Amino acid sequence: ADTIVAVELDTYPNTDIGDPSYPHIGIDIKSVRSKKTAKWNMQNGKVGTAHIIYNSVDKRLSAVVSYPNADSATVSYDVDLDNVLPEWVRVGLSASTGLYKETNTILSWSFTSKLKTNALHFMFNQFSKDQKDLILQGDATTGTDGNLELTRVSSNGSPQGSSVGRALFYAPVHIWESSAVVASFEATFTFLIKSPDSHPADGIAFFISNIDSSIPSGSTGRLLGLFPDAN
Amino acid sequence: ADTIVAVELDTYPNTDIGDPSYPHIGIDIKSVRSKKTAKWNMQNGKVGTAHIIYNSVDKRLSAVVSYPNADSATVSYDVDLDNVLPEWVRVGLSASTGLYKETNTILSWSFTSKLKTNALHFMFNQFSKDQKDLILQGDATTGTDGNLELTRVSSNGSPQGSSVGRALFYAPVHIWESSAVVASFEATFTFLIKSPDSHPADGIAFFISNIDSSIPSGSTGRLLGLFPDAN
Amino acid sequence: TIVAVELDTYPNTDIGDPSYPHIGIDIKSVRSKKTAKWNMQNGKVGTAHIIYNSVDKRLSAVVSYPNADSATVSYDVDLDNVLPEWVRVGLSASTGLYKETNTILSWSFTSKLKTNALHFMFNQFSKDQKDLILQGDATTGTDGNLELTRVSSNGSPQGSSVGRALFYAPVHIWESSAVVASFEATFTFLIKSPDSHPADGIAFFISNIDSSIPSGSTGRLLGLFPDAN
Amino acid sequence: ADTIVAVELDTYPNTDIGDPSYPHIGIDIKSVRSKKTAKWNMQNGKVGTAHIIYNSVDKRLSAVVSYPNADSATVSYDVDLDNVLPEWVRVGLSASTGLYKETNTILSWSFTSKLKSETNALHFMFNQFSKDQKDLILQGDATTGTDGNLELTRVSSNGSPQGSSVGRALFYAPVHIWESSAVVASFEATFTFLIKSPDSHPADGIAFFISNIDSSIPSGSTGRLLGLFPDAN
Ligand SMILES: OC[C@H]1O[C@H](O)[C@@H](O)[C@@H](O)[C@@H]1O
Ligand SMILES: [Ca+2]
Ligand SMILES: [Ca+2]
Ligand SMILES: [Ca+2]
Ligand SMILES: [Ca+2]
Ligand SMILES: [Mn+2]
Ligand SMILES: [Mn+2]
Ligand SMILES: [Mn+2]
Repeated sequence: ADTIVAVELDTYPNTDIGDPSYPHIGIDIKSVRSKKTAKWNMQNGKVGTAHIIYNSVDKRLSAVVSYPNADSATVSYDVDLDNVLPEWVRVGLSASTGLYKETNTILSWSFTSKLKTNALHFMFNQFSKDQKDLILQGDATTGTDGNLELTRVSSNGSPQGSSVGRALFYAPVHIWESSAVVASFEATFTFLIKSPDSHPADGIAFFISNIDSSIPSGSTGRLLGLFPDAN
Repeated sequence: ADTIVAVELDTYPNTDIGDPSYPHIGIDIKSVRSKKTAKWNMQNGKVGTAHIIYNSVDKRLSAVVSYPNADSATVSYDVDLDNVLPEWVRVGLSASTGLYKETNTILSWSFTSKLKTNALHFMFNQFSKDQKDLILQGDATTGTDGNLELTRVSSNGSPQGSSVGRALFYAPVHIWESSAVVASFEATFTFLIKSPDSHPADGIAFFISNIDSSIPSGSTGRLLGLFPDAN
Repeated sequence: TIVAVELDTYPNTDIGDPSYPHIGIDIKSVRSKKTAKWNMQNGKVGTAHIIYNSVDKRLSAVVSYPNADSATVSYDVDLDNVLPEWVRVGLSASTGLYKETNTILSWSFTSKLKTNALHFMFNQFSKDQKDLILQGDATTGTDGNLELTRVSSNGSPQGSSVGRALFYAPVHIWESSAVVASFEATFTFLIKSPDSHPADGIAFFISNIDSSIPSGSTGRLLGLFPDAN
Repeated sequence: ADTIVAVELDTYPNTDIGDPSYPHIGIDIKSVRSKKTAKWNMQNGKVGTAHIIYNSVDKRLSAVVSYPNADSATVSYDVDLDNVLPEWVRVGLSASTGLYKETNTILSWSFTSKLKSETNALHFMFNQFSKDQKDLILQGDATTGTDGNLELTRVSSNGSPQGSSVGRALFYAPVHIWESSAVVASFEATFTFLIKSPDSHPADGIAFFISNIDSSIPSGSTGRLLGLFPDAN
């Protein structure tokens, strides 16, 4: 029953539910089946950066994911978020593992949202063990090497399967308003995805939800902690 | 029992509880009896600005209150907030009326905090009828002309006695941390205090509190919605 | 070499303006690559907001007044192919046979590349504003405002004026190795006339770091263009 | 002569001109002889961060310098900049070497200044310095681009630092640092740096400075004078 808009960094192609047949970034409007995707050369054990932008003038959600010294992956999609989301939302990071797995480690996260001005800005370049400005859901924890581990990792530092977790910014965010002339947001995060396997799964997403969003039961694996099913 | 740090814009001298005998600005560290005050030439019905700053290097809380084309009032007090406040806090605006009254209208409020870097910034230049990133307490309301009315005003614009209200930012703020090299915050608000009669009361404060802080029982009047008694 | 967003108050149909006040995106020519109709409000304070990023490669602008519907215009353009890597940014305005005040009450700009950034904000302009280059008739400090074109002691705008203000620091507007490049500008303006016939308009622009007012660019050319091609 | 206000990270103790006998950070108001200093445990080859703050309410120039996992050094001095500097300035980083030497490598530099009277502001941030960085004025031996860093003083192709070098980098736009009619004025600066040396007592240091707009390196200002002062008065 939640409403979700997300940008997904999908490490595991589930072609049975529409993923293209490679690792990819996508834009998800109310479904795990991305409205748009682009090919992504995920680099195991390397630190990448994701950058998500939107404004109400162009009505265009874009994302760029990059690693140092590599060509970046970019995806864009036309959508007026006033038609999808409620006026007030929470914003968050989600990740999952399944039969296959990976660390879903978040090293930094920033966000800015403006409504013309009213503004909200936060930045985490370090997460503490007791991060009262985050709502941690599922298996997500903070504080180990000052990072946000969205899914379960053991002490020896090895990722566990079938895990799901999220972190939402505590304050509601006014993401759109009819009376506003311009609304915009941007989000940045740095992430470290490492697998012992060879086959990493399942991904990390930046998402925007109704304020009371919770992890749907069963949303491990291909469902990214975002959706109750694959419709 | 709440922990409070506040900067008060005190319109009504209660000489019997240690107010000086003129309107004043004050720094309150866990007591309504200001640790330092300065004379404040309040201007009934004009828009004022208050600016509050602190950093962990100087460990000095200062405040400056001004009106266009008038001399500003400044107060400062040396205090190590590390030994006063909890590590995580909420920030807020509070006001009250008693036997005597006034409007306690907030036209704008911004805050920035930094911990080295993690950061939180917000800015309100307009308040809406349903401002979900604020916790309104007591008599506080939003949406009347796009402003925050901290105390009761009638439909005819006139302020009411025996009122108390507060507005806190929804997200906790990490105000200090021992591992941190430098911590700083600042806050700015613009306010409009009108009274029909001579003699307005009781005042406006910017405050910092334990996360779960609430209006103390009985704290209309002299206690500014901050303190349970006049100790 | 000019990219600009014009707030065109005077229809010059002679050279391809539409028959109504318009906003437009100008890429190297006063003949806008895209326009939109604009219900300019004579003597009210307006706001212009301009945005571009290198992911979308879309230059967009919105102009509005309180309690009025806004005007918006966009144009796809890759600034990598139109501007040098380093530029200056500014505001320009003109009058000719008709006239208007071209008063700037505020101006802010942010640019970002990858992370390198520049931000500035003027809400008040001073008599001797050393981080601006004033060109032509532009002056600062009267009531704390920037007057891009001539105004008399009592406030009457003068015909045949041109003036501009550029931020003193060069701006790094694109770099081929950047992941994301972006800018935004916002200004608030007061364009007033003693009749209808107000002219000629205000523009936010991006040029070469040595750009000066081209010769004979009063009027229709908004202080931006050497000819009407 | 130029008017200079500076926060110095002084690696070399020139006790004959008033340095304490240890590496130190200090506040310099028109003289290389600091108004105030604190001991600084400089760490050869580690990346350090410096943070400089000032506001016109408290009128106290403070600085904190630090390294990961070490205690930071801090220094503060009460001084009203309105009395010392002209109203418009440029801001800069300077460094020098002498008989002894060190890399004076700047990896990042950010600055913000604000004035009220509803505010004017200027912010810049460099996390990368490019070969041809037109919003910087480079003076003396200073160069940009090598590994995207700003090298204030001369380093050989094999990365070894040279003695007797001086260089500076100033932001191109003038800064409105104070104004008569301002309710509050403030600035902060942050930079990260790498000082590596072969020698046992590295020299001479790095400084964040604020100067007249037309400031240039004074004659004879290598070594202990940090590219900032014509002499040791
Ligand atoms: O983990 C990879 C893959 O494994 C299984 O098939 C499920 O858990 C999917 O939901 C997931 O995509
Ligand atoms: Ca998948
Ligand atoms: Ca009182
Ligand atoms: Ca025209
Ligand atoms: Ca020395
Ligand atoms: Mn997918
Ligand atoms: Mn009092
Ligand atoms: Mn010294």
